[PDB]
Amino acid sequence: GPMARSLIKTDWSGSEYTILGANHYEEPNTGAAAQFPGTMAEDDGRSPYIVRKLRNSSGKRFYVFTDHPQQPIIWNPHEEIEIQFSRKYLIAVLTEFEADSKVFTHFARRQHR
Ligand SMILES: [Mg+2]
Ligand SMILES: [Mg+2]
Repeated sequence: GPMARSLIKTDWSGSEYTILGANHYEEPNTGAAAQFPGTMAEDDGRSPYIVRKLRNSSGKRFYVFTDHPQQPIIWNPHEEIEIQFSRKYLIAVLTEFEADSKVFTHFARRQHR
């Protein structure tokens, strides 16, 4: 795939998890099959976050985790939202069911193994 992608799909204990990097890029209006199109970030050093404005280009409803403990946010099909990726992690964990944010820690640990 192109270098611009930063996206992993994996199965864990019977459910699928999408791990989205804060540096994922798919150009809006790409002719390729797109999943999370949107421009590159707001990167303000005064902020503990990097913000990405992305569209969910699918028929999936996601619960999105960027830290733990946290209540997830909900990302419906075709909607454009701003995700606040934490500078600590620079990933978001996406699931199609309401998981507990402890799932985030599982992937955060694995990122640096
Ligand atoms: Mg890449
Ligand atoms: Mg925390």
